[PDB]
Amino acid sequence: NVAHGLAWSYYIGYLRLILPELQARIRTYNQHGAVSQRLYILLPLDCGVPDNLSMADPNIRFLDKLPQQTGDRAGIKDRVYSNSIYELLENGQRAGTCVLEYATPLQTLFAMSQYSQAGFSREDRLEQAKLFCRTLEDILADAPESQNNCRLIAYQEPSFSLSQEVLRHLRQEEK
Amino acid sequence: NVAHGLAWSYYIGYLRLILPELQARIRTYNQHGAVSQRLYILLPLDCGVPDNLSMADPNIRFLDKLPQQTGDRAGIKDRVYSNSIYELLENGQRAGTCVLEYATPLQTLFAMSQYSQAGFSREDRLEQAKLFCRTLEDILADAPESQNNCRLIAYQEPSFSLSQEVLRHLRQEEK
Ligand SMILES: Nc1ncnc2c1ncn2[C@@H]1C[C@@H]2CO[P@@](=O)(S)O[C@H]3[C@@H](F)[C@H](n4cnc5c(N)ncnc54)O[C@@H]3CO[P@@](=O)(S)O[C@H]2[C@H]1F
Repeated sequence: NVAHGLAWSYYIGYLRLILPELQARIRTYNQHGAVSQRLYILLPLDCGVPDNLSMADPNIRFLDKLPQQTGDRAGIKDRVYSNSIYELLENGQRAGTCVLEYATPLQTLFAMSQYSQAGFSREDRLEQAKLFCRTLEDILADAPESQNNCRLIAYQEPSFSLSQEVLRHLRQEEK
Repeated sequence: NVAHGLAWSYYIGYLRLILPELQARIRTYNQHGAVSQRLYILLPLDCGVPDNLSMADPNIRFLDKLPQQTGDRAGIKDRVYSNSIYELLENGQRAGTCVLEYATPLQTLFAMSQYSQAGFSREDRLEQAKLFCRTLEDILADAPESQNNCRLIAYQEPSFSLSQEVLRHLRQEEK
């Protein structure tokens, strides 16, 4: 169960740090369209994570970054936590604006399957992704750092539109 | 074996990326004392990782940062990889200059032991650290990205001087 340790590292190293500061960082960008106050984490179950999000879906477009976050982590002075704001389109229209990013450890799982001494078979990527998502979902439930600031988007492709999948979660929070 | 997955994530997510660019980034700082061309990663086996390195040892002092590194990681535009340069002192003298940082996943292991649903007992921190160091050492041996650009410093405290432990590795590379 590699995913278990990566899920915790994902919370302890990243979400536990950025989420409490997240809501303050978003409304700082607005004052300086409208951006949603939740962090949207894409969780593809096939464990493939493009680097450029715009090449995952043409309807997902990059707009601008957030004001960064600084902190001293394990001796590194002012380690930089940055996030990107993406606009999702429908039929050439702007259907919403939010901070959107993949879950990096999914990409790392994909990499581990290729390396020989990782001892991780490529057939287990799908099951480890399911464990990663389920484990993380258990974290954010009891996570004091996370209260209505985060939504995990998990999907398994069978042609697929990722923009519509995100917009679905987006329009449900509008209710 | 949580450490196994974290060791691979440490290589795939961080060292595999920064090491090939590392030697070029150091000699760029010099042209712009002298800094060593190796990245020094502290690996305390008790899994305790201070955030401010200067409070680990008074003889370890912060000097300046390196020119940063940019890349698009899992949808985040220009994710920032930064590093800090530290000066190590002996009897009020500057005994060397190099980039020095703890291994972050050691800090995460320490955190996981505290959380209830992590299923990770605090008695296993020492054994998981040993696994993390040994696993990582196996990675960097066959790692094409790492050739004489990195040295792992592992130590187990019994009063302890961390500066002397680092300087030992530093003076051996001078040979
Ligand atoms: N700024 C950021 N932006 C976006 N996501 C982020 C994020 N910081 C964390 N996360 C997420 C949490 C997870 C574990 O974070 P953690 O700090 S406990 O363990 C890291 C660390 F030891 C080392 N490392 C990597 N980059 C860096 C770096 N710039 N400076 C220092 N050390 C680094 O490599 C390990 C694995 O990295 P990953 O990216 S594969 O997984 C990360 C990623 F999914």
